[PDB]
Amino acid sequence: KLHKEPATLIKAIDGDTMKLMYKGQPMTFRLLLVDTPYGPEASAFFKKMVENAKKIEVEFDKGQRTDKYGRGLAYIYADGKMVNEALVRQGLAKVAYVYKPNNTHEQHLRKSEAQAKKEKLNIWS
Ligand SMILES: Cc1cn([C@H]2C[C@H](OP(=O)(O)O)[C@@H](COP(=O)(O)O)O2)c(=O)[nH]c1=O
Ligand SMILES: [Ca+2]
Repeated sequence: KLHKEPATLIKAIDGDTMKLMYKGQPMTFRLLLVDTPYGPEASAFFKKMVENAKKIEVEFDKGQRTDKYGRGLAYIYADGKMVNEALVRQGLAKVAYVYKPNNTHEQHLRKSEAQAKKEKLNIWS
């Protein structure tokens, strides 16, 4: 089963990438299963969500934990709320980069995207 692990925000980079302190080492992390462009709006939403959180958690999927750029690949939670899902639910990201076997939350995210699109939010306006 997947599990959540603590981490610390060092810096928000853009809509879907961040620097975290993870087990005592600074690392770039990249959100699984999403692509953010509405570029500046996606960056702003991500930054506010992670900076305001009191607790950040990393949840790796069941395959590779890093990409070819050395970035951690994870579902990131801000006070227990998944940031990847929050961005898609606002129409500030699309479900993208789906690489098996790291696809555990794909259906969940796809349903959020469908809602954003049905509500004509942001990218879908
Ligand atoms: C989200 C994700 C991206 N990537 C790669 C695909 C893209 O490669 P290329 O750079 O070769 O196109 C790149 C896009 O990331 P960004 O959207 O941060 O630029 O990161 C993965 O390998 N695994 C992943 O889970
Ligand atoms: Ca991107």
